[PDB]
Amino acid sequence: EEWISGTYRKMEEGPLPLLTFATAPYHDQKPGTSGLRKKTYYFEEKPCYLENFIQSIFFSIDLKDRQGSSLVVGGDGRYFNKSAIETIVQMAAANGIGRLVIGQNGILSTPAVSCIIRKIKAIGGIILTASHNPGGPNGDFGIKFNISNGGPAPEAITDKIFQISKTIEEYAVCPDLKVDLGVLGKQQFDLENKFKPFTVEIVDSVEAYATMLRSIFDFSALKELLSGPNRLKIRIDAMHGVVGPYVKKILCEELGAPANSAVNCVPLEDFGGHHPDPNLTYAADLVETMKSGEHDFGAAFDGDGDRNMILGKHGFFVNPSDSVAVIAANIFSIPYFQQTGVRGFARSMPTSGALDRVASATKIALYETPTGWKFFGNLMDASKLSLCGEESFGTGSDHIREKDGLWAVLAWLSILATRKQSVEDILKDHWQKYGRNFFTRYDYEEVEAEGANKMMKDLEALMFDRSFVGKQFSAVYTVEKADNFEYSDPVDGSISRNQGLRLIFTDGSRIVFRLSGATIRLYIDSYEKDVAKINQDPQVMLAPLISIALKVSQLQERTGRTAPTVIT
Ligand SMILES: [Mg+2]
Repeated sequence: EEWISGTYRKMEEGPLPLLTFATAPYHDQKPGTSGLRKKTYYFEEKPCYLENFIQSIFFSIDLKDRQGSSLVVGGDGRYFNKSAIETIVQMAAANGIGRLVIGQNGILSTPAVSCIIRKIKAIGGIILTASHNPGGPNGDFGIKFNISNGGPAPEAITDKIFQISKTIEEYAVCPDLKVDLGVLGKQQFDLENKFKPFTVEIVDSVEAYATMLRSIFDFSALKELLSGPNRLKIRIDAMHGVVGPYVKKILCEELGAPANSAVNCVPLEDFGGHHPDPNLTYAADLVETMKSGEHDFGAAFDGDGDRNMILGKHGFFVNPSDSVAVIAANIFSIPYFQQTGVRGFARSMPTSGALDRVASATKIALYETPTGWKFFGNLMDASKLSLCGEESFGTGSDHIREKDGLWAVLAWLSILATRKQSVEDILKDHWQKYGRNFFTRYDYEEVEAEGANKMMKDLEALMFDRSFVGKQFSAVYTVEKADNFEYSDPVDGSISRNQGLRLIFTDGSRIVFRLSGATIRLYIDSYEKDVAKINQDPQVMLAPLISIALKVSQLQERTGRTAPTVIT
């Protein structure tokens, strides 16, 4: 009681052997921009799948950077996360790793992982999350690998991991290692044929991240905002995800918002049986409570805590493409940007051009990148990007090399405290100053692939016809440009094409198609400036361009979908 018995037993067992076991390679462990996600039974039931991938990650690191180095390990709290973390501890011990900094019970949000990596000078980190995907025995499981800068491994590293995993023959593991992920503090293990002991530091999940955020924002003004008598009634929905504890400690305990403010803030291994995705579909409960009109501010997070959804009173949903534009138009309400200044704005291409309005009003440069973190991090490490956001509920700054949902919530709270206006009023002022960029996005999830790819090809060849550019459509829009978006990275000279079908109208409106069973994504972004037509239902003002997109793409006849699975 407590560490005593474990220490005496550790001494009685003596040094723990390190053994090499044979394995057969899999041919589908190809990690993308968001790590490697399969079904949970892939990692739980398939023999040596997890061991093969983890050993491939270790083999992807040079031996000179592996020996005494520190590696952050943490997840969002999914089913099977704990046992896989234990396997990571054993294999990491056998692969000669200096120390593993793990959050208590394996709980560390992706922004927290980036923060700790950049703080303790770690070689990297392994994040056990599938982000917004569902979790559980019949759900999805994912493994991300971040490097020493705090961000996800670039394509060369994730590659090398994949090519190694296709040919892996054996792995090293310390099977008799038993670590208690539940108790904070340091735990060392004597390894056989090794003189130096292996170290596992179980750290508080929230402490470091909360300290960083305490340096980013003015926690005093947030105290006066969330904890006072005249307090801003907030309703934060963590969707049973990783951010719950952070909401409890940061927003509720430290900043003083009472416990009523948080909901679904206890991480569950199945996320309560729902998709931890913050949008108008999977987070409809939050919008339905926001319909009551008692709360002035609402927000939702995803599985690993890099997404955020922002709602105002009576469910005044603000789209991410707009939200980043409001954060940029009021960027000096945050002390961090006061200290650093604004080096640049950036958005994913399918994001609405609302950010370009504040980027052109001020003269801070704006970079339009494809979907994915590689380009945002590329511009961040060159001191060219200060605030970024993507339509996929992505908002973040250069404080870390991952996007951060709770950071965006604290930024919005800072803007509300500074301006002393409601969310809706602030966005009305924004829409009148810059002109509203009506934005919508339709998600047709898991349609069969061949028909979707054939639609994108036939449609693509329809754009490529010179008789298309110029031709008009009635409600009246005129086609100006039509291409498949490509991007030349200004940092490393990288190229990336087939990033989405872009249709630019002389009106400034854009219709974008993208393909992710396969999921079809429809992005629609029109601009409007005259004051008599900026306060309407966006579905109605956008219905023309939606009809043009569905009719030109012939999507329903080729997919049988009647309505999109998700609306934004
Ligand atoms: Mg996520």
